[PDB]
Amino acid sequence: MDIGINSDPNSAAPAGSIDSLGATGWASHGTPTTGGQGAAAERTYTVANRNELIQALYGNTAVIAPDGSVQGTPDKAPKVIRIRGTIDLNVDGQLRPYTPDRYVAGSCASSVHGYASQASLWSDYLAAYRPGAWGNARTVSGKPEDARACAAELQRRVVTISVPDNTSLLGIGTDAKILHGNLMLGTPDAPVANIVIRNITFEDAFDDFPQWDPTDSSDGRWNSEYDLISVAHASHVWIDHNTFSDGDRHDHAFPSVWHETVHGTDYSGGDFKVQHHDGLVDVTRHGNYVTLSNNHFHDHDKAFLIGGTDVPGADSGNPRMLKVTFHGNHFQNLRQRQARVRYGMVHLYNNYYENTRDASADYPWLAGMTLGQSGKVHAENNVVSLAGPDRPARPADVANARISAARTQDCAALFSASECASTFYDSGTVLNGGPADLTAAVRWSSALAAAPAWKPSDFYDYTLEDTADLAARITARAGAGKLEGPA
Amino acid sequence: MDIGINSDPNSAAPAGSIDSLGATGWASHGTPTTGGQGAAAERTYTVANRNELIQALYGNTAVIAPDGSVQGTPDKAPKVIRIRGTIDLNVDGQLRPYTPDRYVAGSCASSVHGYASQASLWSDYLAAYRPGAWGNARTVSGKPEDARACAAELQRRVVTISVPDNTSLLGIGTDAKILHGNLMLGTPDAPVANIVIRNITFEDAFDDFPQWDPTDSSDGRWNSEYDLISVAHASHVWIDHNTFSDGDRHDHAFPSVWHETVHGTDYSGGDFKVQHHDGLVDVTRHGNYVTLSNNHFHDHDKAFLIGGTDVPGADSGNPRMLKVTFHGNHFQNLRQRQARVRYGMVHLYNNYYENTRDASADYPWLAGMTLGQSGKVHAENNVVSLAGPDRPARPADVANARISAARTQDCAALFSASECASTFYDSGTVLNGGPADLTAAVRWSSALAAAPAWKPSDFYDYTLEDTADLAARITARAGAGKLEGPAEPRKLAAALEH
Ligand SMILES: [Ca+2]
Ligand SMILES: [Ca+2]
Repeated sequence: MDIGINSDPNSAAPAGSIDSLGATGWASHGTPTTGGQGAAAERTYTVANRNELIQALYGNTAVIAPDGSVQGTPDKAPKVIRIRGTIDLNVDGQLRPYTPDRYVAGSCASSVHGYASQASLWSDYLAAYRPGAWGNARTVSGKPEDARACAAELQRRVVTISVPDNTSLLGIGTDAKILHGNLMLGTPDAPVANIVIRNITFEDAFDDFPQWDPTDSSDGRWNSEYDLISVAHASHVWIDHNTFSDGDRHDHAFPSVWHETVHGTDYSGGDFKVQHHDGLVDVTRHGNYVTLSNNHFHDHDKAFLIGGTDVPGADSGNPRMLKVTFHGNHFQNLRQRQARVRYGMVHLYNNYYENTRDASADYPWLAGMTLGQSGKVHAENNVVSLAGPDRPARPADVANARISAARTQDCAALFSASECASTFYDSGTVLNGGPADLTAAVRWSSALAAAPAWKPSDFYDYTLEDTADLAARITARAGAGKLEGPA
Repeated sequence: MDIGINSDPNSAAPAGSIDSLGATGWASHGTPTTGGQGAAAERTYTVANRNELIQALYGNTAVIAPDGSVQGTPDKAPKVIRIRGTIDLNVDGQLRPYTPDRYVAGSCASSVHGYASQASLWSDYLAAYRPGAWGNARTVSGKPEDARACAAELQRRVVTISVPDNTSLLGIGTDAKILHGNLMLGTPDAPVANIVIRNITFEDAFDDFPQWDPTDSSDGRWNSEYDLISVAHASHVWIDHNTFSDGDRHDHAFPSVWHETVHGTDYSGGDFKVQHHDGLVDVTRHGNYVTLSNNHFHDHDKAFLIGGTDVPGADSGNPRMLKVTFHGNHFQNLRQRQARVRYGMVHLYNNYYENTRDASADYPWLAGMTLGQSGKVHAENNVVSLAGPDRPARPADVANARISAARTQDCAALFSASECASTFYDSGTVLNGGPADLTAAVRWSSALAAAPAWKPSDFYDYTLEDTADLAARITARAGAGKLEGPAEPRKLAAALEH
């Protein structure tokens, strides 16, 4: 070989060079994840905008309408799709970006409901639905809600991108980004399998038309519809060396818009913020065999919903689904659901959590790992740096439980006693430089938590790194822009 | 004490122990700046929220109303105020975070003008004042503007904090923060002297009620009112080892809300972004003898306005004021005004500027140092790393001039010809690894720039570091979280129990 005298000895891999091999954890269990490895030349694409991305996913069969909406045949053949630069998913069929005003003008919000701007719609929506005008007994209805729903439906059809079988999305270099939308891994009618996503910065899956639900959590909540990645109908998915965050638009910049105080509730409080985000990566329903490795997740509220309902059932509360492995990740400035686990067997090892509890911070820590209904969590050699005022961090800050005895009983009728157990194990947890017994914290949180009856080593091999210098190692190697150097 | 700038980070002072000595540059000239050094024990405080901070500044004489507004007597006696953790300034008298809807509901925006929401006010404001409706021939007026002004006035009275004479604000440890407001060094009714501010991370002085001025720059601009620190009525001020930024609300998140073309102008352009920030540290009017040393300034548009008007005058365009020294700072991801200098004798030495011209960046570089009206700029051994995908950076990207001869002649009648000159000197400037002659660029920018007739070494002693390793040195050593080690964890009463 030949090393040039002016070559850089410390350069990362060439831009555009990574492949799709290397999956670990549950994604590798039983049958391997390979994504689009081996793709024909004609299914090896470099894409730089939403239209090109869609044509790659659809094998050039897509008709992309003027609104950006898609008709075509998703391509199930192996494909390698390299992401060049920034792809804004919130653009129309001519690549012109949407704005909230455009979603109003281009949808039935204007053509049926008469709105001349998003600012007008928003003002009317707040006047109609604020707690002191609408109350909390029923969901919202009427003209401003119908108009919002028109605009939201158009946005859904634009920012949601369906990913088919045997697909690799591989960012190029240090500046591959996918903004403002939601990769959807499978649908009820068309589940998918075998997907690899690497080296991309995902940012700000912003719902421009969040709905107020007066009945949510008794007092009401704003809810949004878009994750960065939704895994509801996909199996064997490897998400590796990506970065995910709320980007330019952090939640505290969109505070409560209510100012009344009624029934003892100060509606200007932060619980009533206008939440424009949903999950980073949510694994629900028949999502299964997913590994999230070596990612940088930061600056976001509700990070990972694993299982979306306490209600046991074959479709949405199934203890045979939702097998997820998290390792080598940096969980930074996340408030909660890191991860929140119902029904699935979830392994978290060698991750680095970093945040503060301070209430004035950008995304104050609320909860770490949550053992939810019939979740089965196994945690090894995770390190947590959790700052905060008043007192030292404690294990109960980092793990808790949310379990219903009634739902466990319902579960046992549909699935077995072992399948319905809610269990938690940890070893090697470090909190602010000292040992932390997360299992004791979980037991304190709920006496319903039971003895673990699975372990991940029975399902896949792995390596546990020591915790001593793990935070530094993860900070240096995790996320997008590490596997390759700049283009 | 004295923590050398190139000392071992492991030898940093114990948390909560740094003092107020070390001022250099113009802040060291005349009666040296000491802040609250030597303060009585009864004027030594540790504060953790807006109410505590105000009581310390006011010597426990403040009455803080439910809305957060303040009455009382700022305390001129020497005081040392240590910042424990994060202080959010955008909160009411109960420490409840404000929202724009609260400001509308709790001000004359609602009680006089009848606005039931921020959404309604904003919708009316855009409808009334967009260029296609209002034009550009006059400033805004009428109901939505008066309602905005009501809400903005209440926010001003909450987020602006008066700092009196002989005050030190000293962050504890590596995580002292002050968010969402504006330290005001002196007020017109009560100017002050002798203030030291160290070891604090300042973020995001955000104005929830920016004003559209149709006449600004002829086509119009959105303008906001809050700096992180304003120095209009203070002399002898040392701002050292702090970090300043727009926090996590970068300007990029708030683009133009206009979508029309009027008189040939595409009003969706970036010129017309809804700017919620103003300066990082602005020194205007009678601000004088200020040194900013060893700070990290990052992620912000208009960084330092030194002198707010071209018009000469004893009040606001006074060439006997505005003496400012900047040294050892990291100026990272700042767009412009780094620094923009009118009227004052301003020395910038051994700073590291770091940015890109890439137009897709959050704060793409527009301008570096500006010789403004009657400014007297002296720049030595500054390093600039200025990237960009389009073309190499040039000296002309790093220094420019904004001078009017008519104003120069007006000035001489109030002051003198020498005091009214606009002058620029540089030596040792490095741009992207090679020397850059900024003075030559300034001369091409304006033929009205004149020969320098002052030098800072006449007024204080200083040693210039070489530029060779300066970028690395400054990156490693500047800002908050360097002077002190981290705070020890707070004790639990449980630890006493065996
Ligand atoms: Ca979701
Ligand atoms: Ca200012």
